[PDB]
Amino acid sequence: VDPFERNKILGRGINIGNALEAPNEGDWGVVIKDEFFDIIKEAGFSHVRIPIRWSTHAYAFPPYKIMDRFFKRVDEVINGALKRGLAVVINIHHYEELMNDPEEHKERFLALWKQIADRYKDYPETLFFEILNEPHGNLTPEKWNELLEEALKVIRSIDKKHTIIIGTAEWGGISALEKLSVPKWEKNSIVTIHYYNPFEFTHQGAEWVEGSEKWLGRKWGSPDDQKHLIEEFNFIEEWSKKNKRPIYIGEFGAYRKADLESRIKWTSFVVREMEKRRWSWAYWEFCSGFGVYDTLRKTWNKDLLEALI
Ligand code: NI
Ligand code: NI
Ligand code: NI
Ligand code: NI
Ligand code: NI
Repeated sequence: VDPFERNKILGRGINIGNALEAPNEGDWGVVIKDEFFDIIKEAGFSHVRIPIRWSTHAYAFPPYKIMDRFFKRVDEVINGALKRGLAVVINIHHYEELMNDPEEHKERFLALWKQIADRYKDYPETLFFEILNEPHGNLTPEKWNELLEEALKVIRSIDKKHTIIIGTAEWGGISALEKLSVPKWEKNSIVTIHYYNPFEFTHQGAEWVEGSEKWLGRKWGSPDDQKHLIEEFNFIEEWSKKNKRPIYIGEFGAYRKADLESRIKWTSFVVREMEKRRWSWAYWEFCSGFGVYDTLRKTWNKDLLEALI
């Protein structure tokens, strides 16, 4: 299998967030309606990324069994998307104890991946396995290198067909990319990066971010703006060429509080620069605080959808 061809198949996408990665689906404002897949496919997207919180739906002690009821729900989400001809990225996302206590939670994490790989091993090749969303905290770059290799071994003992998606430590951005090590023996993986630069721009006024109001009225689109973003993407590209790993920008987006123009400029510029590099990508996110589709009103944000598609 050619991971670069798989990365093309992945192509352009959107996160369905604040859904299955909450403690329970619906706790953070989104429930994944089957209808979403028609809406997303009709808009021109190639895939969906489904953040999933397995840790709150599995037993705490060995054999760490994932609940039947939750597996059936995930089946339903995956198959709903596949049915529209969309590719699907599933992950483990918000395993909070793992980030803080990797030494204890490694065993449970790997048992989760054994179960997941086993259940979906015969699913279409348009399903992608993303090991872990944004490794951070006590799960350092070195420890992530250790964990991801063990995850690869566990998954590969079960499934050698599906493409695996591997993120970076220190919250999944470009800072820890140079530290990232993918075993040479693994030949069907895509590296994922989450891009929100400039952070002060994209997160201006972000309520969950400390002192973010200091950045309100921040604009983007200037020409140093463009030089810098191009430079940061050149770094990613270079690493990609040197290591021969395809790239997936699994998350990117600018908060609402950002002005709609600069928002448009930033979004359309990021998109065009990613597509120059043949990178797959997923906008964060479908319908929440960074949402481009209002689910109550059933309307797309036309300006932003145009920037994306
Ligand atoms: Ni349950
Ligand atoms: Ni060391
Ligand atoms: Ni963020
Ligand atoms: Ni500042
Ligand atoms: Ni307009």
